[PDB]
Amino acid sequence: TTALVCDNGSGLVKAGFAGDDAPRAVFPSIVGRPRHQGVMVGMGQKDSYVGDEAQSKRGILTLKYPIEHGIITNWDDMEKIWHHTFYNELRVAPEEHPTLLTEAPLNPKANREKMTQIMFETFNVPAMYVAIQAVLSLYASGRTTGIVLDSGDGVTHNVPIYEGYALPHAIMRLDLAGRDLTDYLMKILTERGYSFVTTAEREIVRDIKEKLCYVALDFENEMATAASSSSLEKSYELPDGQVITIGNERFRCPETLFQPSFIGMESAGIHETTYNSIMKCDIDIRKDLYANNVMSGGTTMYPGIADRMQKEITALAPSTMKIKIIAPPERKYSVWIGGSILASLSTFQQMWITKQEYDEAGPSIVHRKCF
Amino acid sequence: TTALVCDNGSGLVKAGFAGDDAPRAVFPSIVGRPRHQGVMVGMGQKDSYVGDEAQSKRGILTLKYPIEHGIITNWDDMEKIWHHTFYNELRVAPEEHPTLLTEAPLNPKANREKMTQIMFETFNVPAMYVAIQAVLSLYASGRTTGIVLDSGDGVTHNVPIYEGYALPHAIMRLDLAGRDLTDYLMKILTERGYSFVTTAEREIVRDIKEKLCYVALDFENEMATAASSSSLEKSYELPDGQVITIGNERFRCPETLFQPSFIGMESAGIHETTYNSIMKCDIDIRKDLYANNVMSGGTTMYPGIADRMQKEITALAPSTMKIKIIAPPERKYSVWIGGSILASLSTFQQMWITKQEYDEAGPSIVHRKCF
Amino acid sequence: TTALVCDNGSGLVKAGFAGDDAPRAVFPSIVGRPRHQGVMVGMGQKDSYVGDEAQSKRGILTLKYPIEHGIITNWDDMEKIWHHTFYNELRVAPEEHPTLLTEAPLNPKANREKMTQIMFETFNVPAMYVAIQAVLSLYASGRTTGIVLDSGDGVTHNVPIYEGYALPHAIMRLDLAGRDLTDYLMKILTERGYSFVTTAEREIVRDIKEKLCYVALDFENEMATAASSSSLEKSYELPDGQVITIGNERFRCPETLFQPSFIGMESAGIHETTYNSIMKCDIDIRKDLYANNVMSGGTTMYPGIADRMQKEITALAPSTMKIKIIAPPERKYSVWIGGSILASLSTFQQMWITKQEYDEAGPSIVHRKCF
Amino acid sequence: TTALVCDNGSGLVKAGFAGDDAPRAVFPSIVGRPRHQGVMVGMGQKDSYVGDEAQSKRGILTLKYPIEHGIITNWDDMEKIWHHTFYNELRVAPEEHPTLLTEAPLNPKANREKMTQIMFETFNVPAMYVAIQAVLSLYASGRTTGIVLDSGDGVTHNVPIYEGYALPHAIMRLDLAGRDLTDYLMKILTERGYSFVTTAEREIVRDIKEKLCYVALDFENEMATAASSSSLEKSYELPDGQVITIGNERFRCPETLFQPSFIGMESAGIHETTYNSIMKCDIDIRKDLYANNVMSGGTTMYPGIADRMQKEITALAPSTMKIKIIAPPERKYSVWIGGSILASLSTFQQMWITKQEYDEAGPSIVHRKCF
Amino acid sequence: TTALVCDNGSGLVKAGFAGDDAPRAVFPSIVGRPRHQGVMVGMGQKDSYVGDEAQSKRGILTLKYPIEHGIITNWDDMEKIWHHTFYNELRVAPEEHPTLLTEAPLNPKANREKMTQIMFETFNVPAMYVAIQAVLSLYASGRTTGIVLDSGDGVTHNVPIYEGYALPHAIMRLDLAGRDLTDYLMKILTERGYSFVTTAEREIVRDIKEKLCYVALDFENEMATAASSSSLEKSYELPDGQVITIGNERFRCPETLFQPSFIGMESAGIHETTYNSIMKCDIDIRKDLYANNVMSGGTTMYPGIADRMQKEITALAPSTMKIKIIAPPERKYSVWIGGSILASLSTFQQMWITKQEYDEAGPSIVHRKCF
Ligand SMILES: C/C1=C\CC[C@H](C)OC(=O)C[C@H](c2ccc(O)cc2)NC(=O)[C@@H](Cc2c[nH]c3ccccc23)N(C)C(=O)[C@H](CCCCN)NC(=O)[C@@H](C)C1
Ligand SMILES: Nc1ncnc2c1ncn2[C@@H]1O[C@H](COP(=O)(O)OP(=O)(O)O)[C@@H](O)[C@H]1O
Ligand SMILES: Nc1ncnc2c1ncn2[C@@H]1O[C@H](COP(=O)(O)OP(=O)(O)O)[C@@H](O)[C@H]1O
Ligand SMILES: Nc1ncnc2c1ncn2[C@@H]1O[C@H](COP(=O)(O)OP(=O)(O)O)[C@@H](O)[C@H]1O
Ligand SMILES: Nc1ncnc2c1ncn2[C@@H]1O[C@H](COP(=O)(O)OP(=O)(O)O)[C@@H](O)[C@H]1O
Ligand SMILES: Nc1ncnc2c1ncn2[C@@H]1O[C@H](COP(=O)(O)OP(=O)(O)O)[C@@H](O)[C@H]1O
Ligand SMILES: [Mg+2]
Ligand SMILES: [Mg+2]
Ligand SMILES: [Mg+2]
Ligand SMILES: [Mg+2]
Ligand SMILES: [Mg+2]
Repeated sequence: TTALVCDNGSGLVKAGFAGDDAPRAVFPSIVGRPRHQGVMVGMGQKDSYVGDEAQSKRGILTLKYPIEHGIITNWDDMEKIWHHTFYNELRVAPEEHPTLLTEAPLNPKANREKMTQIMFETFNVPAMYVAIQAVLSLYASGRTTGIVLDSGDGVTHNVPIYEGYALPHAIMRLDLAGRDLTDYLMKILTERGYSFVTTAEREIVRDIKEKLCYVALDFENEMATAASSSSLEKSYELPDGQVITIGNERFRCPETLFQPSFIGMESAGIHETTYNSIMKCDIDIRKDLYANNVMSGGTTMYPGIADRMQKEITALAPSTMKIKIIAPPERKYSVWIGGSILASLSTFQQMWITKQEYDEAGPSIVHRKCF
Repeated sequence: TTALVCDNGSGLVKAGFAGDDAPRAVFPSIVGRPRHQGVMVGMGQKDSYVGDEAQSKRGILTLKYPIEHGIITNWDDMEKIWHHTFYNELRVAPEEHPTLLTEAPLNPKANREKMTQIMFETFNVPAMYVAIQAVLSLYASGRTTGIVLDSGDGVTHNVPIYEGYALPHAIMRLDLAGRDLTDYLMKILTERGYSFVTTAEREIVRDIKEKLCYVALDFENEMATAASSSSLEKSYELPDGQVITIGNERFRCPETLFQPSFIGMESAGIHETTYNSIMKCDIDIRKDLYANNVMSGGTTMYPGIADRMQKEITALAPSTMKIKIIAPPERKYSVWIGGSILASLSTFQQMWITKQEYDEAGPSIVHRKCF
Repeated sequence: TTALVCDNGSGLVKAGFAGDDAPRAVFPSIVGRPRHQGVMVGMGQKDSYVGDEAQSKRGILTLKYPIEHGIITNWDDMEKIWHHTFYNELRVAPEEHPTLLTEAPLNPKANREKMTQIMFETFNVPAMYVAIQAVLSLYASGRTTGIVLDSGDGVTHNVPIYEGYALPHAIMRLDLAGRDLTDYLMKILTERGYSFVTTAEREIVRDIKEKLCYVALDFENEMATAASSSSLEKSYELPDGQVITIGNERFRCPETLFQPSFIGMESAGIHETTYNSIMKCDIDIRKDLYANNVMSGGTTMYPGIADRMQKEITALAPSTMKIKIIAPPERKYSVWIGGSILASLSTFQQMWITKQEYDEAGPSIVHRKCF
Repeated sequence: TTALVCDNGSGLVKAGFAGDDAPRAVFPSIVGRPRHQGVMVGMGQKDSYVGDEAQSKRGILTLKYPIEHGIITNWDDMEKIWHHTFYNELRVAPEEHPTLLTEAPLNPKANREKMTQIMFETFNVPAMYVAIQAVLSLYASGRTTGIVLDSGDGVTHNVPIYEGYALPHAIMRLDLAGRDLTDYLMKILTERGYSFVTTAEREIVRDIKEKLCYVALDFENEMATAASSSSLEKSYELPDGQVITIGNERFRCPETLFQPSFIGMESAGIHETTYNSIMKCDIDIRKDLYANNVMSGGTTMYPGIADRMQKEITALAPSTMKIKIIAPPERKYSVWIGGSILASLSTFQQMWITKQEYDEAGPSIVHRKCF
Repeated sequence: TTALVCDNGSGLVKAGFAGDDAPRAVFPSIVGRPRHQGVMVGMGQKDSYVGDEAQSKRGILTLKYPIEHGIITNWDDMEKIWHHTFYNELRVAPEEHPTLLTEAPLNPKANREKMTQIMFETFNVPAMYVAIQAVLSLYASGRTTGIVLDSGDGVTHNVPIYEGYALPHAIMRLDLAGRDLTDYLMKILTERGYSFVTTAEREIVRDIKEKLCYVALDFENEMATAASSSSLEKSYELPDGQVITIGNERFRCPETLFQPSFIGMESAGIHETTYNSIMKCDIDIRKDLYANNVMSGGTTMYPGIADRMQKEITALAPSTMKIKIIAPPERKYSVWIGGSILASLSTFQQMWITKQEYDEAGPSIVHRKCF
């Protein structure tokens, strides 16, 4: 009846209905299991906990993420998350509405084929479609031309779009994402003697990162300042009441996005990746892509990311070029919003894969580009 | 028919039926034998006396405790106690009801294996189960999360439980218990010239301890006060009418629980043991364990123990943490009560070791964790 | 057939049959011999006289007591007494009934071994047993707990018994007895010019003591009163019609029992001896022993002994203790009665030393404690 | 003059001079203090005992380890150990030779900064350097490529090295180490009724572990065998002459290294940790790392560890890959030996931090990577 | 000037000067008073007699011991003994030398406080110290490690010492001592008809014990032998020329030390007490304590005590343990000798309580442990 929109982002499930300006259900993409004992099956105990349950009880659970680098590998856990998304969070049977899913570009074909099989055989979804997140993000901004840099939990990717058309030969993908920034920070923090090694401890570091980190406009000068100025340090209170101090780690973590070599990657930084995607595009397109660099995704939340990227692109770009970073306060939900918008358009209504077409055509249909 | 509950606590047998809010049979875990002469077997004399008999006639008997540090070592005497518990105190044949027994954690495997053999071969018990006392105590409070400090006659132990799950790597056990506090007091009292050296005299000191001792909130200031203030002294009338005066011994005895070094132990005090058990638990669990420290067992009867423990944990705990000591007027019977509750639950009804399963499986079955 | 009971008390033989509530034969334990001439063996004259004969003819006989301080030393005279007890007084052959004898505690082993040899070799007694008098006295009262103070002619002794058991480490024995009280009075009376130096004269003093003496409740005040009040004096008529006056000697004689130093002893008085025996007993026993101090034996006949002992024990005892003196009108025969009772019990019937066991085991059997 | 090499390993100090093929001074990293009384300061008594003294007198001392999980926390005790290492064991003044120290990777920066301050301000060391143990261990083997698994007393760590270069993004660290294996065994042994709770008792368990434990090649089959076969049990004689029997505990203890969940950890087993470190390395490096897995450190002493690790890596590794475990009889001293070798090289002679450079540069110099 | 050493042992005063290898003054701790008459104060008569006077005139005196179970209760008599020790036996004014006193462990605090008050207020002693006898005895042997069993007249005690340190939690005290052995023998001897009931008679029994008793290596076999062999009997000549025969009483008396139940005690025998004190000590200490069991005190004079104790400890000890009894010919004076040694050491010279410190600090100073 109303298209259902579900962004199976790494680390976070965002879902709601088309026409809604926000997801209704927002919870971690986490499935947890008991760590220290078995399940008291003859008593009030469960085999697994999901999303908010997984977080509330995280101190006794081993937590797993079914999605790694944007690819679903743990299909059983992925179904558990969907099972709750549909029946406990949105509380809607799948048989009632068509569903729009999202995906990072350049994944295994199997990832689409398996999501499709599940949505038609485990959940009886009337029709479905799987969209690229960068495209939806641009729909959310309302522009037809620009380059979208979606930097999430598992994948960072750049998809230039011009006058509504994709420029696929220029799509670039990095493995570096929020999951790695968290892991890097866990390692950085051992320098101050704070050792976080368990899964729940990983979740704490993630929370620290989210509240304390920022992007230095000038890393070296910020670091030189940090070396002597105590004004850089901030305290953080841990769940058990202990208090720790975070210093230059507040900006050394996100710096990884500009310098991937910090974690051993040969990868381009986000400002080099963006630049190269633009350079792979036609000379008469480049002007507009520089003019409209569009940010989206949770890692773009670090304060100052917009200014640092403006500086870096400007430095790489021709001196007579106008460079602008577009970074609305709603970047975190850009994909979800784009989903809601697209799902409600009369043009999109013609692109759905119905169950009947799927059953007759088979899995190859998921690679259909109807438009 | 009705599960029978029997807490074979060191120094005291507490038994009754499931569904009863109190034990029906409460008597000392003591077997006595004549000290000065043989048994007039051709006349009205016995070889041994048990429980109340052992106490009423204690002046002519050598008394023994079959349980040391929570471990049954004198199996013949243990059977004599059970023989009376079933046939003279509760006056029920074992063949009529299933029986729930209790145990301290981390004992020899043999202790469970031997109790089981006796309950199926000497007493024909239809089915049985042996539970950990800390767990039962938490059932009695009705909470699912908290740390239970059971401090009895032979063992003091700490078992953290979270959301119904055990956290076994954090179980801590101390040897210090009520039996040692009594022995320490017997030694302290020689300072005033009161020498208690026989077994019956030990029982008198135990009675003195029970009526006069308290926990100083501040040991050093209480002691400094005691040094000059006569208001600290209390009289006690001995069974033969002689009267003695007890001074600072009233609080020096229980202080041992906070300072085990007084009796030569390297052991943590009860407030350090509790704290460390909490620190061995996951950071996202610790908050609730601090919030709910649950006391149980006879040594927690000393007036003021709740306030002294509150002070000590608070001092060790983070300053932003909420610490609360839970110490109901019924702590002495918490294990028994938990026994009654568990025994009546439909979940527990599935966990019993039946005689038939025992006979086929053998003794290894006692280590079964059905739940 | 019927056990024969014979109490070979110093100075007096009391014998009868088990089941009889009184001895049938009561006569002095005295053997006399002619003093002034030889025996007219060719005429109607005897070599010796026994018991009543010894008393009726005492003015011409030297009289001897075969028992000194409870120990038989003159075995030939002891046999003469037994010879008459069996054949002239009870008129029963020893071969017809088993015999129960009595003894003071802590005597030479030989005393039991010799009585046994005589009873199996001179008198053909089927079986025998030698009992402690304090024990029999307690049987006579019917109590199982109490301390018995048997004060007879040759020995005074204290045997605490608790719940039917002996407490042998607390048995105390004094040499002071009725024989000494008589000798002391003979010496006191020389003060009034009445000199009694022969054996028959000793018997007269014994008779005077028996009729005139009493225990002062308060010796010093009684003596101070006696110093000026003629109401204290009593007359006594001697066998030859002469009349003498006895004054404060009436209470100075029995006072010796409270003050043994009057006759040169280091010994405890009877109230100190009783007290110390109780103090040597376990603290949880002492309460009952104070509650039941049981008197027996001929020296307890002095009027007022019960009240004086009540005063003295009360003074030594704790102020919150209940002290009671048990002193029935039948104290003089308590041992004999206890003998009759024990002899008739089915438990006692198993404890007898038979002649056959004696002949095979030898004399060591007399120290058997069958019970 | 000659570089001094000192491996401040947790639980054991190994020191000697560069060029020496073995440490000269090997003693426990233990500082002990009197447990039952104060120090008789006016007599022949000490405040503390160190190393061998701490062990010889351990029955009266509380013993402490200044190093926990590879981190020095008790700096005063650490200086006492160094004080003896230099003046009593090696008997060399620090002013005479430069010193090479060792460290686990990923520690607090402060650990290096504090060791440096002590070595320049308390001990006047001419120059110093602090090396990573895994690196030294590889120098000891003589290889330039391989992965080193150093498993000691407080830390287990994996540092892949390729063609002389570190691959730091793949360094993995576990908390599980010999100290935990000992604690686990102390808990396992309560099953047989052997309770070790004091510090000296901990040292006994450590000795038991060292002589009796081995790694099962197949844990489940070894355990199933142990269940019925008495050939598994071994006796051990305790210091006081008592004898105890150890059964399957001989292999259940070291099994923890393959299954850390036995002690509540979420940690990878040693064979998973090694495997993952290799997988984090470049695909063209992995082949050599599989070929050369190098073991070092005291926990690798358990007999059979080499074969069990060979089995586990082989199972995880590709089937066409050659996997080899390198485990020389000298693994226990690999770090010390590597120290001696490096210290004598002409390349290393250029890397020393001199006192003068330290005084001018300050503590940040300890993080210098001169090479 | 020279420390004075005075061992106020129960029943015997041993005193001399530090540096002397023997006491100069050795006499009974006895105060006697006239028994049969008053004091002829207008003639050559005294109110009391002390020590040797008390013994020479014992037949007319009641003798008292001011010390019972190691505790001074008759303070007036204690001063009379000290009065003679200082002025008639050593003939030294107390004002001239500092004095070292001895004490049994675990006495009333008052015993030290009162001895101190007397030594500073009745006798003007410059300085004093009160030492534990077990400690001094070990000084006399010259060992620093061993367990000392001091068995004297009123108290038997066991104080383990390791490497010069006390292990106070393992101090054990028995009431059984030489005074009880004497009383038991007085009771045993009534079996042969020898009744000793006065105080002087007690002294005779003490002399008999000292010359005739021995410890059976094997009590039951010695007793079985004694039952038929006349070679066991020995004669003894009494002060009045009468001769008595002592048989198995020669070994039944000292047997009490191994079997305290003979006199009604629940107490451990001396070999059980020693064993338990060792078992209460740390496992790494026990080996040396078994190796060095040190005997001291007058009751260890019975011939054969060393061999019987060797047998008993060996039987209780582990079979691989080396057990040795140390029992020099000088055991009787070990405490005195240790006193002389300690008193002369430069370390001890710092531990004295001076009169000035006492006057300012008050009685609590007597519990000072300066060392
Ligand atoms: C915030 C946080 C910890 C800090 C607690 C407190 C507020 O601060 C300190 O006290 C710092 C203080 C400090 C000590 C010394 C110094 O030279 C400089 C610093 N660190 C230590 O003791 C460290 C030591 C440690 C253990 N393995 C490590 C691995 C790498 C680095 C350090 C460690 N230790 C006990 C923890 O990290 C523990 C447990 C880790 C192992 C679990 N298997 N971890 C936590 O609780 C988590 C939530 C992290
Ligand atoms: N303010 C913030 N700063 C840094 N990281 C953030 C912030 N907010 C969210 N994140 C990170 O973004 C990721 C989730 O955001 P999102 O892009 O929605 O993930 P996904 O699209 O994979 O669901 C997490 O890694 C989270 O820590
Ligand atoms: N009010 C009290 N104060 C101190 N100790 C007490 C008190 N009441 C009981 N106890 C002690 O508690 C012990 C018995 O209590 P309990 O915990 O039930 O023992 P158990 O569980 O071993 O049977 C005894 O050591 C007893 O002296
Ligand atoms: N009423 C009395 N007052 C004082 N003494 C008495 C009295 N009656 C008996 N006796 C004394 O008691 C002794 C005999 O009593 P008894 O106890 O039966 O002696 P035994 O038990 O030795 O045969 C004699 O010494 C006698 O004088
Ligand atoms: N044969 C062995 N088996 C098991 N553990 C051992 C063995 N030898 C030594 N160990 C353990 O190794 C640790 C000390 O070795 P080492 O690696 O040198 O420690 P560190 O490097 O921390 O000084 C201790 O925990 C010790 O018990
Ligand atoms: N050879 C011996 N055999 C048995 N007992 C002895 C011997 N010598 C002395 N005694 C006993 O030892 C006690 C006195 O010795 P001692 O230990 O010096 O006493 P104290 O230390 O109390 O002064 C007395 O009880 C005495 O009888
Ligand atoms: Mg996303
Ligand atoms: Mg209990
Ligand atoms: Mg009588
Ligand atoms: Mg190491
Ligand atoms: Mg002595």
